[PDB]
Amino acid sequence: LHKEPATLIKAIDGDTCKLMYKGQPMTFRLLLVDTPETKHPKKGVEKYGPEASAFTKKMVENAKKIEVEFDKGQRTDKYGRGLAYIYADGKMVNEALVRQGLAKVAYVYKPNNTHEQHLRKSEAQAKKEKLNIWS
Ligand SMILES: Cc1cn([C@H]2C[C@H](OP(=O)(O)O)[C@@H](COP(=O)(O)O)O2)c(=O)[nH]c1=O
Ligand SMILES: [Ca+2]
Repeated sequence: LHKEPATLIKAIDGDTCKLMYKGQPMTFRLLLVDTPETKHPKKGVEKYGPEASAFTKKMVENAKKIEVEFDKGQRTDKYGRGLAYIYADGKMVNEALVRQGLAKVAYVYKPNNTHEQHLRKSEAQAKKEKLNIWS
Protein backbone atom coordinates (compact mmCIF):
# COMPACT_ATOMS: atom_id res chain seq x y z
CA LEU A 1 0.00 0.00 0.00
CA HIS A 2 1.13 3.64 -0.20
CA LYS A 3 0.33 6.63 2.03
CA GLU A 4 -0.71 9.97 0.51
CA PRO A 5 -1.18 13.38 2.17
CA ALA A 6 -4.68 14.77 2.76
CA THR A 7 -5.93 17.79 4.67
CA LEU A 8 -8.78 17.61 7.19
CA ILE A 9 -11.80 19.65 6.17
CA LYS A 10 -14.31 18.42 8.75
CA ALA A 11 -14.78 15.55 11.21
CA ILE A 12 -18.28 14.05 10.86
CA ASP A 13 -18.51 11.05 13.15
CA GLY A 14 -16.42 8.11 14.34
CA ASP A 15 -15.75 6.58 10.92
CA THR A 16 -16.60 9.30 8.36
CA CYS A 17 -14.94 12.68 7.65
CA LYS A 18 -14.36 15.20 4.88
CA LEU A 19 -10.85 15.55 3.54
CA MET A 20 -9.13 17.61 0.87
CA TYR A 21 -7.59 14.94 -1.36
CA LYS A 22 -5.52 15.57 -4.51
CA GLY A 23 -6.95 19.07 -4.71
CA GLN A 24 -10.58 18.04 -4.21
CA PRO A 25 -12.85 17.77 -1.14
CA MET A 26 -14.51 14.44 -0.53
CA THR A 27 -15.88 12.29 2.23
CA PHE A 28 -13.88 9.32 3.44
CA ARG A 29 -15.07 6.21 5.25
CA LEU A 30 -12.66 4.12 7.31
CA LEU A 31 -11.92 0.68 5.87
CA LEU A 32 -12.70 -2.50 7.84
CA VAL A 33 -14.42 -0.88 10.82
CA ASP A 34 -17.73 0.43 12.02
CA THR A 35 -18.24 3.02 14.72
CA PRO A 36 -21.78 3.35 16.12
CA GLU A 37 -24.37 5.51 14.39
CA THR A 38 -25.33 9.00 15.56
CA LYS A 39 -27.11 10.16 12.40
CA HIS A 40 -29.39 7.72 10.59
CA PRO A 41 -32.92 7.53 12.14
CA LYS A 42 -33.15 3.82 11.26
CA LYS A 43 -30.27 3.05 13.64
CA GLY A 44 -30.73 6.02 15.93
CA VAL A 45 -27.95 7.21 18.22
CA GLU A 46 -26.27 3.98 19.17
CA LYS A 47 -24.32 3.43 22.39
CA TYR A 48 -20.75 4.73 22.14
CA GLY A 49 -21.65 6.55 18.95
CA PRO A 50 -20.96 9.99 20.52
CA GLU A 51 -17.83 8.60 22.22
CA ALA A 52 -16.38 7.23 18.97
CA SER A 53 -17.09 10.56 17.23
CA ALA A 54 -15.29 12.52 19.94
CA PHE A 55 -12.27 10.20 19.93
CA THR A 56 -11.88 10.47 16.15
CA LYS A 57 -12.52 14.23 16.11
CA LYS A 58 -9.86 14.80 18.75
CA MET A 59 -7.40 12.54 16.96
CA VAL A 60 -7.73 14.09 13.53
CA GLU A 61 -8.06 17.74 14.57
CA ASN A 62 -4.92 17.69 16.69
CA ALA A 63 -2.72 16.00 14.09
CA LYS A 64 0.12 17.78 12.31
CA LYS A 65 -0.27 15.33 9.42
CA ILE A 66 -3.02 13.24 7.91
CA GLU A 67 -2.39 10.50 5.32
CA VAL A 68 -4.77 8.26 3.38
CA GLU A 69 -3.86 4.75 2.30
CA PHE A 70 -6.12 3.05 -0.22
CA ASP A 71 -6.21 -0.73 -0.29
CA LYS A 72 -5.81 -2.92 -3.40
CA GLY A 73 -9.47 -3.07 -4.45
CA GLN A 74 -12.11 -0.39 -5.02
CA ARG A 75 -11.25 3.05 -3.70
CA THR A 76 -14.79 4.36 -3.22
CA ASP A 77 -18.08 2.85 -2.03
CA LYS A 78 -21.56 3.09 -3.59
CA TYR A 79 -22.11 6.50 -1.95
CA GLY A 80 -18.98 7.91 -3.55
CA ARG A 81 -17.02 7.90 -0.26
CA GLY A 82 -13.28 7.20 -0.39
CA LEU A 83 -12.35 3.93 1.33
CA ALA A 84 -9.03 4.03 3.14
CA TYR A 85 -6.86 3.50 6.18
CA ILE A 86 -6.34 6.98 7.61
CA TYR A 87 -3.26 7.92 9.62
CA ALA A 88 -2.99 10.84 12.08
CA ASP A 89 0.72 11.53 12.69
CA GLY A 90 1.53 8.01 11.70
CA LYS A 91 -1.15 6.45 13.88
CA MET A 92 -3.90 4.50 12.13
CA VAL A 93 -7.26 5.87 13.22
CA ASN A 94 -8.99 2.61 12.18
CA GLU A 95 -6.83 0.60 14.62
CA ALA A 96 -6.93 3.23 17.40
CA LEU A 97 -10.75 3.03 17.51
CA VAL A 98 -10.83 -0.75 17.48
CA ARG A 99 -8.20 -0.94 20.23
CA GLN A 100 -10.32 1.30 22.50
CA GLY A 101 -13.48 -0.72 21.93
CA LEU A 102 -15.10 2.17 20.04
CA ALA A 103 -15.52 0.26 16.76
CA LYS A 104 -16.02 -3.33 15.61
CA VAL A 105 -14.19 -4.88 12.68
CA ALA A 106 -16.84 -4.97 9.95
CA TYR A 107 -17.47 -4.72 6.21
CA VAL A 108 -14.58 -6.98 5.32
CA TYR A 109 -14.78 -7.08 1.54
CA LYS A 110 -11.94 -8.77 -0.34
CA PRO A 111 -9.53 -7.73 -1.67
CA ASN A 112 -9.79 -4.61 0.54
CA ASN A 113 -8.60 -6.47 3.59
CA THR A 114 -4.86 -6.03 3.79
CA HIS A 115 -4.94 -4.94 7.46
CA GLU A 116 -7.73 -7.26 8.60
CA GLN A 117 -5.62 -9.48 10.84
CA HIS A 118 -3.90 -6.52 12.50
CA LEU A 119 -7.25 -4.91 13.27
CA ARG A 120 -8.67 -8.20 14.48
CA LYS A 121 -5.80 -8.67 16.91
CA SER A 122 -6.55 -5.22 18.36
CA GLU A 123 -10.27 -5.97 18.60
CA ALA A 124 -9.59 -9.19 20.55
CA GLN A 125 -7.39 -7.28 23.00
CA ALA A 126 -10.11 -4.64 23.48
CA LYS A 127 -12.61 -7.49 24.04
CA LYS A 128 -10.47 -9.30 26.63
CA GLU A 129 -10.02 -5.96 28.35
CA LYS A 130 -13.81 -5.52 28.14
CA LEU A 131 -13.47 -2.01 26.73
CA ASN A 132 -16.49 0.21 25.94
CA ILE A 133 -18.43 -1.69 23.25
CA TRP A 134 -17.20 -4.89 24.89
CA SER A 135 -17.91 -3.95 28.51
C1 LIG B 1 -16.46 0.46 5.27
C2 LIG B 1 -17.39 0.17 4.06
C3 LIG B 1 -18.68 0.52 4.04
N1 LIG B 1 -19.49 0.21 2.95
C4 LIG B 1 -20.96 0.44 2.94
C5 LIG B 1 -21.72 -0.72 3.52
C6 LIG B 1 -22.94 -0.04 4.09
O1 LIG B 1 -23.94 0.18 3.06
P1 LIG B 1 -25.51 0.28 3.41
O2 LIG B 1 -25.63 1.58 4.07
O3 LIG B 1 -26.13 0.23 2.08
O4 LIG B 1 -25.70 -0.92 4.26
C7 LIG B 1 -22.45 1.33 4.57
C8 LIG B 1 -21.91 1.27 6.01
O5 LIG B 1 -21.38 2.56 6.35
P2 LIG B 1 -21.82 3.41 7.59
O6 LIG B 1 -21.24 2.78 8.81
O7 LIG B 1 -21.18 4.73 7.28
O8 LIG B 1 -23.29 3.37 7.60
O9 LIG B 1 -21.37 1.63 3.67
C9 LIG B 1 -18.98 -0.35 1.82
O10 LIG B 1 -19.61 -0.49 0.79
N2 LIG B 1 -17.70 -0.73 1.86
C10 LIG B 1 -16.83 -0.51 2.90
O11 LIG B 1 -15.67 -0.88 2.77
CA1 LIG C 1 -20.64 3.72 11.18
